[PDB]
Amino acid sequence: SQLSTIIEQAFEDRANFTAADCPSEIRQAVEEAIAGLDNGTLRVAEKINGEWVVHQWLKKAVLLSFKLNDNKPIESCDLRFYDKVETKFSGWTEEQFKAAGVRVVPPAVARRGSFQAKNVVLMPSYVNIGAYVDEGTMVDTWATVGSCAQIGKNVHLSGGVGIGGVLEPLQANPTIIEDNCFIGARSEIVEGVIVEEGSVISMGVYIGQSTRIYDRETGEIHYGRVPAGSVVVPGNLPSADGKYSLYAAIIVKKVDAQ
Amino acid sequence: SQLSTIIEQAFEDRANFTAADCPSEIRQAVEEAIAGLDNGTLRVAEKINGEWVVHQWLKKAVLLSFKLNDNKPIESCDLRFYDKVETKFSGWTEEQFKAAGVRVVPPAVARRGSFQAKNVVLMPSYVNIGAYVDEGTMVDTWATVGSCAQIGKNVHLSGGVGIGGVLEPLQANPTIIEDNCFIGARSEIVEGVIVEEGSVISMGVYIGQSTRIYDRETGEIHYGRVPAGSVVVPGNLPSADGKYSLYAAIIVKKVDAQTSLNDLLR
Amino acid sequence: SQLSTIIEQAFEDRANFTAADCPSEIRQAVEEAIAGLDNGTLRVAEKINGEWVVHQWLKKAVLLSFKLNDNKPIESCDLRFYDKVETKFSGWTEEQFKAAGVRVVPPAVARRGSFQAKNVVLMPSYVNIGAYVDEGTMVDTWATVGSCAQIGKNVHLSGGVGIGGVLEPLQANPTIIEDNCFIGARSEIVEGVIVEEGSVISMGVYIGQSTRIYDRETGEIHYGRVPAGSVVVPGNLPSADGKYSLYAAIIVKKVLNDLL
Repeated sequence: SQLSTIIEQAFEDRANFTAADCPSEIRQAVEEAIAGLDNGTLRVAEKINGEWVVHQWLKKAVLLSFKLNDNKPIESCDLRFYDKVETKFSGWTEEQFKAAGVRVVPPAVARRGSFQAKNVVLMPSYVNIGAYVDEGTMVDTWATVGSCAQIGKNVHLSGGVGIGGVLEPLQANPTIIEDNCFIGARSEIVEGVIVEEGSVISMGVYIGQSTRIYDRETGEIHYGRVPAGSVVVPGNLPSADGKYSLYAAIIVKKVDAQ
Repeated sequence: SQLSTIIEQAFEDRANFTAADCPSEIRQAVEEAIAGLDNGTLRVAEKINGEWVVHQWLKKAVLLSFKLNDNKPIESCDLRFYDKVETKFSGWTEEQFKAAGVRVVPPAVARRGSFQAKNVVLMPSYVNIGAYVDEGTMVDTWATVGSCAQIGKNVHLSGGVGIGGVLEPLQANPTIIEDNCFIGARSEIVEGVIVEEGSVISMGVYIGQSTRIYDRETGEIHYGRVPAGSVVVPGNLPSADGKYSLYAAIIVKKVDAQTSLNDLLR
Repeated sequence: SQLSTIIEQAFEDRANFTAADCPSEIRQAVEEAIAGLDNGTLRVAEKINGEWVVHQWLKKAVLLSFKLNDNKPIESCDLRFYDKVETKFSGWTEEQFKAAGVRVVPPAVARRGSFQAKNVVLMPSYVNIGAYVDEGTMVDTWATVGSCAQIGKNVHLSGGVGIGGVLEPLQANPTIIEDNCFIGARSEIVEGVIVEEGSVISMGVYIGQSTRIYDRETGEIHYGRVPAGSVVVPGNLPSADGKYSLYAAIIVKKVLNDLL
């Protein structure tokens, strides 16, 4: 609340600071908020009484962190980069890596301001700022955890899986993968879609806000949400004339914990 | 003009010099064309009076730069590489970065000989040699702009998007994404297909030269070109017997100046 | 020959030594097998008189190298990592690279314990431990060769192609791409499926073990194996009611742009 209030008020008067002219009270709080997102003590969105709630002042902190830091050079011995977001693990000691319990397989990179819990294995992949990856989740090769995405415990994002980042609109739920979910390879969950815990997404399943998700047992079509324990494979739905088919996600069976 | 003619005659005589016994006259000209591709003053393909034109002599210069350079080790502090194409930003000063207006988000890599304009953001991704990326375009995570590809102004290549490189057929227009285009995630536009300005490609759309492109209003089938302002989602077309359907790209709407991504795809 | 038996008995009694209290007989042998997989003299699977055989003790050696090594920091000048598997080309001299005939395009990475043969081109991509990539094969941008996967001679893995890794169950043939195959972009061949030589997979084809493979001329549905010289495109099969269609891989011909 005391830190939260300084962030929100700084965001209201944000057309008055640059990376050069900004009072150090505001830099300290934004730096304080990024640090909290980075070690998981803060999170962009959490589940309160079964509903995911977005904490906008942390999205505002992330935006302010862009406003107040210019691009600086980032140097590999022969490769160079240029960005305003530090990488998460730069300058980390060996004692720090051991303590976090996260395996960062080269060339994996996470942005500072994202959280990975103990026993997360980052294969070559990318985790963007504001994301939270919970204990025991495997991020496989060339997978992407987008900004502010919330990934549950013991989640498997198979290779080439993209979890779409949602930063703006400030009122928007980020993309959420709940506990014990398997996302098959080359799949893409974007635009704030929620996959409820225990689901099994086959390979090649693309789910956005416009993506129709057909329940082949009920015939009902819902959007933006994969119900818990769904087994979702890619398919198509025919048109009225049967001259073409449009893409759809098909729920083919349902399974509780046991 | 004098350089255009110089490259071509040496390309005809490429069977007479190698990376070692190349006259330093030949090495200086390729670097000038490579340098021009890298800062955007030359481009493998440009649009002239509404028609896209390929400058084959620039494809020939790129090929020659492969012949005249051997592989050299490339050193990150603990990871090693080995290639004959320099990366674009090695040795770049902070002043060079500032002036170019390009964000290179680590571990993004572009090869030297490609161009990115101001306000281009390269998320972790690869831009290959001979490609041109114009003002304000977002190249997202694990995207690929292949060799000689031309990406327009204010384009969004979503994550996992592949723009296939076209070098081999010298006479072919490379793959072109025209201005104000959205390419959704895990999509692939290859083999010189053209996407005309203002189009909106949903996730999971693969378009090559062989790919059927179905206009659901007209019944027309296009190849190699997405007409301007098309909204394309992936779909299927039934076979003659209806025992199966084969992959196809479906045009489901057409628009003028209407740009909502998520409601425009429903 | 004597080395294979040392690995297997260490694997059978692996609940009795750790990375700290490990007898040097067992650690010396696991390192010898990792060394051998890296230069191609050993392979997790090879083709013998037309039959592919898996050498399970090499899968067991790979596991032990995970067991016997802790995570260490891995540093680029400004980027840092933390892992127990070393990089393949780390510390390689310029003469070492020249000798191997592999181009490693930055930022491509292979893990130590994997093999790439002459005239293999690694675009930015990943090769996992235990995989074998044979002479003249092109691995394109953001492609993945999973662990123990065997890729044949003169194969093209297009951009974004994933070849699925198989480590456990030990008796499993890994994922195998046979000689002279073209895998189109955004494709995924996983779970030990074999693609027989001369096949052509279009863009956007996903093949796991559960994936239906429809031969549109015979009407027969095959699983887990692509017959040699097949041309495979992505498609759909209708359900009994025709209210929907589900994913399947369709064979449209058997034998470059004219094929698909």
